[PDB]
Amino acid sequence: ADVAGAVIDGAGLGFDVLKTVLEALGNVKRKIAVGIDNESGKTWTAMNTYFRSGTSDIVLPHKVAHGKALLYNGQKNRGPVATGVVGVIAYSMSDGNTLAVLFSVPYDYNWYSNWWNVRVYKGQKRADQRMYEELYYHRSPFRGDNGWHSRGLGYGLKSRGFMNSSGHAILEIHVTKA
Ligand SMILES: C[N+](C)(C)CCOP(=O)(O)O
Ligand SMILES: C[N+](C)(C)CCOP(=O)(O)O
Ligand SMILES: C[N+](C)(C)CCOP(=O)(O)O
Repeated sequence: ADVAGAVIDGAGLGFDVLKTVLEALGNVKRKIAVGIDNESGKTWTAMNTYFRSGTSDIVLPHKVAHGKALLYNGQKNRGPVATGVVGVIAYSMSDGNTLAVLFSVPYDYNWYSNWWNVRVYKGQKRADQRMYEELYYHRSPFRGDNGWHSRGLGYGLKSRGFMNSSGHAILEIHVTKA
Protein backbone atom coordinates (compact mmCIF):
# COMPACT_ATOMS: atom_id res chain seq x y z
CA ALA A 1 0.00 0.00 0.00
CA ASP A 2 1.16 3.58 -0.41
CA VAL A 3 2.98 4.92 2.65
CA ALA A 4 3.44 8.24 4.46
CA GLY A 5 6.44 9.98 2.88
CA ALA A 6 5.51 8.93 -0.68
CA VAL A 7 4.44 11.16 -3.53
CA ILE A 8 1.66 9.48 -5.43
CA ASP A 9 -0.65 10.15 -8.40
CA GLY A 10 -2.94 12.93 -7.08
CA ALA A 11 -5.97 11.01 -8.52
CA GLY A 12 -5.00 8.17 -6.09
CA LEU A 13 -5.53 10.29 -2.99
CA GLY A 14 -8.67 9.50 -1.00
CA PHE A 15 -9.96 8.24 2.29
CA ASP A 16 -8.84 4.59 1.60
CA VAL A 17 -5.17 5.47 1.20
CA LEU A 18 -5.24 7.87 4.21
CA LYS A 19 -7.04 5.28 6.41
CA THR A 20 -4.26 2.81 5.62
CA VAL A 21 -1.58 5.43 6.46
CA LEU A 22 -3.41 6.24 9.73
CA GLU A 23 -3.75 2.48 10.68
CA ALA A 24 -0.06 1.87 9.96
CA LEU A 25 0.89 4.08 12.95
CA GLY A 26 -0.54 1.43 15.29
CA ASN A 27 -1.90 2.00 18.81
CA VAL A 28 -1.22 5.61 19.57
CA LYS A 29 -3.83 7.80 21.15
CA ARG A 30 -3.52 10.81 18.86
CA LYS A 31 -2.29 10.52 15.30
CA ILE A 32 -2.95 11.99 11.88
CA ALA A 33 -2.64 10.93 8.25
CA VAL A 34 -2.28 13.93 5.90
CA GLY A 35 -2.71 13.85 2.10
CA ILE A 36 -2.35 17.02 -0.06
CA ASP A 37 -3.06 16.81 -3.76
CA ASN A 38 -1.15 19.41 -5.85
CA GLU A 39 -3.30 20.36 -8.84
CA SER A 40 -1.96 23.96 -8.77
CA GLY A 41 -0.09 23.74 -12.14
CA LYS A 42 3.23 24.27 -10.32
CA THR A 43 5.78 22.24 -8.35
CA TRP A 44 5.99 22.46 -4.56
CA THR A 45 9.26 22.03 -2.64
CA ALA A 46 8.99 21.11 1.07
CA MET A 47 10.36 23.45 3.70
CA ASN A 48 9.33 22.20 7.13
CA THR A 49 6.73 21.13 9.58
CA TYR A 50 6.39 23.20 12.78
CA PHE A 51 5.19 20.68 15.36
CA ARG A 52 3.40 22.58 18.11
CA SER A 53 2.61 19.17 19.62
CA GLY A 54 3.77 15.71 18.51
CA THR A 55 6.33 14.48 16.01
CA SER A 56 6.86 12.57 12.81
CA ASP A 57 9.38 9.88 11.75
CA ILE A 58 8.54 10.53 8.04
CA VAL A 59 10.65 12.84 5.85
CA LEU A 60 8.36 15.69 4.61
CA PRO A 61 8.03 14.75 0.91
CA HIS A 62 10.54 16.93 -0.85
CA LYS A 63 9.14 17.61 -4.36
CA VAL A 64 5.51 17.45 -5.31
CA ALA A 65 4.84 18.12 -9.00
CA HIS A 66 1.52 19.19 -10.36
CA GLY A 67 -0.69 16.09 -10.66
CA LYS A 68 0.90 14.47 -7.54
CA ALA A 69 -0.28 14.19 -3.96
CA LEU A 70 1.96 13.96 -0.90
CA LEU A 71 1.25 11.49 1.93
CA TYR A 72 2.49 12.35 5.42
CA ASN A 73 1.70 11.61 9.08
CA GLY A 74 2.24 12.75 12.67
CA GLN A 75 1.77 11.32 16.09
CA LYS A 76 1.59 12.47 19.66
CA ASN A 77 4.80 12.61 21.66
CA ARG A 78 5.63 9.22 23.13
CA GLY A 79 4.39 8.22 26.65
CA PRO A 80 1.24 9.27 28.55
CA VAL A 81 1.69 13.10 28.10
CA ALA A 82 -1.77 14.54 27.49
CA THR A 83 -0.89 16.39 24.26
CA GLY A 84 -1.93 15.75 20.71
CA VAL A 85 -0.60 16.33 17.22
CA VAL A 86 -0.69 19.97 16.17
CA GLY A 87 1.37 21.81 13.62
CA VAL A 88 1.81 23.66 10.33
CA ILE A 89 3.28 22.21 7.14
CA ALA A 90 4.99 24.79 4.82
CA TYR A 91 5.84 24.13 1.10
CA SER A 92 7.54 26.64 -1.19
CA MET A 93 5.75 27.29 -4.51
CA SER A 94 7.60 28.07 -7.68
CA ASP A 95 6.03 31.61 -7.73
CA GLY A 96 8.04 32.44 -4.61
CA ASN A 97 5.14 32.10 -2.17
CA THR A 98 4.41 29.60 0.57
CA LEU A 99 1.60 27.05 0.93
CA ALA A 100 0.81 26.50 4.64
CA VAL A 101 -1.42 23.86 6.08
CA LEU A 102 -2.55 23.79 9.76
CA PHE A 103 -3.59 20.64 11.51
CA SER A 104 -4.69 20.36 15.13
CA VAL A 105 -5.66 17.02 16.79
CA PRO A 106 -5.87 17.88 20.47
CA TYR A 107 -5.41 15.56 23.40
CA ASP A 108 -8.45 16.64 25.29
CA TYR A 109 -11.78 16.78 23.45
CA ASN A 110 -13.47 18.08 26.59
CA TRP A 111 -11.81 21.45 25.89
CA TYR A 112 -10.69 21.48 22.24
CA SER A 113 -11.55 20.09 18.81
CA ASN A 114 -9.93 19.09 15.55
CA TRP A 115 -9.19 22.07 13.25
CA TRP A 116 -7.32 22.62 10.01
CA ASN A 117 -6.57 25.44 7.68
CA VAL A 118 -4.85 26.25 4.39
CA ARG A 119 -3.37 29.58 3.34
CA VAL A 120 -0.89 31.04 0.85
CA TYR A 121 1.66 33.34 2.43
CA LYS A 122 3.52 35.95 0.41
CA GLY A 123 7.24 35.11 0.08
CA GLN A 124 9.20 32.15 1.51
CA LYS A 125 8.05 31.65 5.11
CA ARG A 126 9.02 28.65 7.25
CA ALA A 127 6.30 27.20 9.46
CA ASP A 128 6.71 28.48 13.07
CA GLN A 129 4.70 29.34 16.22
CA ARG A 130 3.60 32.72 14.80
CA MET A 131 2.18 31.05 11.71
CA TYR A 132 0.46 28.39 13.84
CA GLU A 133 -1.12 31.19 16.00
CA GLU A 134 -2.33 33.05 12.91
CA LEU A 135 -3.87 29.97 11.25
CA TYR A 136 -5.45 28.58 14.42
CA TYR A 137 -6.68 31.75 16.13
CA HIS A 138 -7.12 34.42 13.49
CA ARG A 139 -7.53 33.04 10.00
CA SER A 140 -10.81 31.20 10.23
CA PRO A 141 -9.75 27.52 10.43
CA PHE A 142 -12.25 24.81 9.50
CA ARG A 143 -13.46 22.42 12.12
CA GLY A 144 -12.66 18.76 11.59
CA ASP A 145 -16.39 18.06 11.38
CA ASN A 146 -16.50 15.04 9.04
CA GLY A 147 -17.41 17.43 6.19
CA TRP A 148 -15.78 19.09 3.21
CA HIS A 149 -14.90 22.80 3.04
CA SER A 150 -13.84 24.96 0.13
CA ARG A 151 -12.07 28.32 0.07
CA GLY A 152 -10.33 30.44 -2.53
CA LEU A 153 -6.67 31.08 -1.59
CA GLY A 154 -5.83 34.03 -3.86
CA TYR A 155 -2.79 33.57 -6.16
CA GLY A 156 -4.95 31.82 -8.76
CA LEU A 157 -5.66 28.84 -6.36
CA LYS A 158 -8.48 27.28 -4.34
CA SER A 159 -8.65 24.56 -1.70
CA ARG A 160 -11.15 21.83 -0.88
CA GLY A 161 -10.47 19.69 2.16
CA PHE A 162 -11.93 17.28 4.69
CA MET A 163 -10.98 16.32 8.25
CA ASN A 164 -12.75 13.97 10.63
CA SER A 165 -13.55 14.76 14.25
CA SER A 166 -11.70 12.10 16.24
CA GLY A 167 -8.18 11.69 17.63
CA HIS A 168 -7.27 9.18 14.90
CA ALA A 169 -7.45 11.93 12.32
CA ILE A 170 -7.40 12.09 8.51
CA LEU A 171 -6.87 15.34 6.69
CA GLU A 172 -7.33 15.32 2.91
CA ILE A 173 -6.71 18.54 0.95
CA HIS A 174 -6.87 19.29 -2.78
CA VAL A 175 -5.31 22.53 -4.07
CA THR A 176 -6.54 23.32 -7.53
CA LYS A 177 -6.26 26.20 -9.96
CA ALA A 178 -9.09 28.59 -9.56
C1 LIG B 1 -5.32 22.80 22.00
N1 LIG B 1 -4.26 23.60 21.31
C2 LIG B 1 -4.32 23.21 19.90
C3 LIG B 1 -4.62 25.01 21.39
C4 LIG B 1 -2.95 23.51 22.02
C5 LIG B 1 -2.32 22.11 21.76
O1 LIG B 1 -3.18 20.97 22.06
P1 LIG B 1 -2.50 19.72 22.82
O2 LIG B 1 -1.34 19.27 21.98
O3 LIG B 1 -1.97 20.27 24.18
O4 LIG B 1 -3.63 18.91 22.95
C1 LIG C 1 -6.08 24.89 30.58
N1 LIG C 1 -6.37 23.47 30.34
C2 LIG C 1 -5.56 23.02 29.19
C3 LIG C 1 -5.96 22.68 31.53
C4 LIG C 1 -7.77 23.17 30.14
C5 LIG C 1 -8.52 23.90 29.06
O1 LIG C 1 -8.71 25.31 29.27
P1 LIG C 1 -9.05 26.30 27.97
O2 LIG C 1 -7.75 26.53 27.29
O3 LIG C 1 -10.15 25.44 27.29
O4 LIG C 1 -9.57 27.53 28.61
C1 LIG D 1 -9.86 27.21 16.71
N1 LIG D 1 -10.54 28.47 17.06
C2 LIG D 1 -9.61 29.27 17.91
C3 LIG D 1 -10.86 29.25 15.81
C4 LIG D 1 -11.82 28.15 17.74
C5 LIG D 1 -11.73 27.61 19.15
O1 LIG D 1 -11.44 26.19 19.04
P1 LIG D 1 -10.77 25.40 20.28
O2 LIG D 1 -9.38 25.88 20.55
O3 LIG D 1 -11.67 25.89 21.49
O4 LIG D 1 -10.97 23.96 19.94
